[PDB]
Amino acid sequence: GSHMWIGVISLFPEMFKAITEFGVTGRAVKHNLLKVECWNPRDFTFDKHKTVDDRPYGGGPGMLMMVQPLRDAIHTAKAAAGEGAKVIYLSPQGRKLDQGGVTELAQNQKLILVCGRYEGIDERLIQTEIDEEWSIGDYVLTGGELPAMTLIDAVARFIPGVLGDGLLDCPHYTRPEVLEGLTVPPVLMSGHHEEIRKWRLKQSLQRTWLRRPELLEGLALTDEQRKLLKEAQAEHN
Amino acid sequence: GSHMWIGVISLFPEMFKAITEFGVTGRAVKHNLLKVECWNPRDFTFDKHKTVDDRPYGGGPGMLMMVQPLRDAIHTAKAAAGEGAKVIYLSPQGRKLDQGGVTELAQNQKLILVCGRYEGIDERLIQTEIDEEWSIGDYVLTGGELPAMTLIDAVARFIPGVLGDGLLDCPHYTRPEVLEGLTVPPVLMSGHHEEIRKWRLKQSLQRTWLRRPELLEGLALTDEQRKLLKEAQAEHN
Ligand SMILES: NC(=O)c1ccc(N[C@@H]2C[C@H](CO)[C@@H](O)C2)nc1
Ligand SMILES: NC(=O)c1ccc(N[C@@H]2C[C@H](CO)[C@@H](O)C2)nc1
Repeated sequence: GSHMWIGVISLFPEMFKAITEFGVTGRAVKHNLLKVECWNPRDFTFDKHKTVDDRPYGGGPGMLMMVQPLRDAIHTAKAAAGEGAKVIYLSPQGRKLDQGGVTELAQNQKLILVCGRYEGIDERLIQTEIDEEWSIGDYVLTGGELPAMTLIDAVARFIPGVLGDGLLDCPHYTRPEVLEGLTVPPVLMSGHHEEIRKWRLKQSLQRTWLRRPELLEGLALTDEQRKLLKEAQAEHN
Repeated sequence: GSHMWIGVISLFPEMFKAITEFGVTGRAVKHNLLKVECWNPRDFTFDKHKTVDDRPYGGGPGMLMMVQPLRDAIHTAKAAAGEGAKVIYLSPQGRKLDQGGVTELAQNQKLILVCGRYEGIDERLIQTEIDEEWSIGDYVLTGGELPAMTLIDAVARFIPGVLGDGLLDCPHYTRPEVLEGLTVPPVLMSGHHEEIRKWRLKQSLQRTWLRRPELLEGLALTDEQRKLLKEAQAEHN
């Protein structure tokens, strides 16, 4: 229906089995709600040893991805995607991914994800081949595959059929009623669906306030939310 | 030497092949610098259908991880790790991972990573079994496996043997000298190792300032850095 096609450029395409063969995303793939298609720059080399790295100009500790195989893989992905495909490069220098950012990306019917390895890719390929640079967080990884899979999983949840407000989640409880002396909050046992809703929202507001206060600043709280938060803050003091 | 052992609790242990069988982390594992050991709550069930989910008290859209199999898997991981193992739960409600946070976690010789599925896990298990809750970013995923692998990859880079300052990376260039009309910056061709160092640092400062200005506020710049940044800002204006 609103299905999604995701092209991936990667030296290690088999890593993507982690999302394509397991769990909710695995189901999404099997049911054709999500299509993940991989191209490997190694398949685009022509030398005997299938070389996919190259030396950086200016010297330096490491290597970069070799331009020609990577550029050719990217072109092959663009042609198979047709028009409308947004090309994304995953790196710490990119725009920081958050949930709003995920929902923005979810609007695309087609994405191509370029996963760098070694010390990265040539700056000119970013200029000429990449539409947007994104980061999943301010940390450095050995390759862009985990960030690419992270982004795929997050956008997948917005595809209709895949699944069944600015605050941290409330605590959840399941059997048994008592666990190491710790009891389930009575309200959750009450059946009072409206007290339960309010308790959960209050918990979310309190947790957000204690753990991630800056998140509250980006929000225009409803009257009910303002009240429950104030309550929570009174009880805390 | 300073090798690292990481226990993982997960309903989909095969996802971890993505890091254990490929690239730098795959090499780390083969060379015994990194050991990743998985326990699956499904192996700890006793009912005919190996049930690993359970209904949340208070009602709600989804399911939680069933307490008994998950708790038993966790206990089995703790006993195999011995003393000193820090137990981490991956979730959006956790402390936000960044590079400083990665280096802190890298100090642990033993970690146990608990990967939630469905709508999460019982709050009491977090209280009684989890030492620290961490998030890899402010977005929601179908499971904690990708965040756990993300954390493993990031800390792996700090294990000696695995590989070969608050700013975004500089641009890098490799062959060819001209690509779609775009030339490599002459300084990188000069061989002048000191001009190259300065150009790279200046680029990093400029990129950080333009893309992620808030990152500069957490830094005490050196005199050289202050100068190069000011230069960059003058040229920009
Ligand atoms: N936070 C992220 O999204 C992220 C992306 C990539 C990454 N590392 C890869 C390897 C390659 C060389 O660093 C470069 O292209 C990017 N680390 C972190
Ligand atoms: N940003 C993160 O580290 C992160 C962690 C987990 C996650 N989802 C899993 C599934 C499960 C139910 O939501 C819960 O335990 C956590 N999403 C994001």
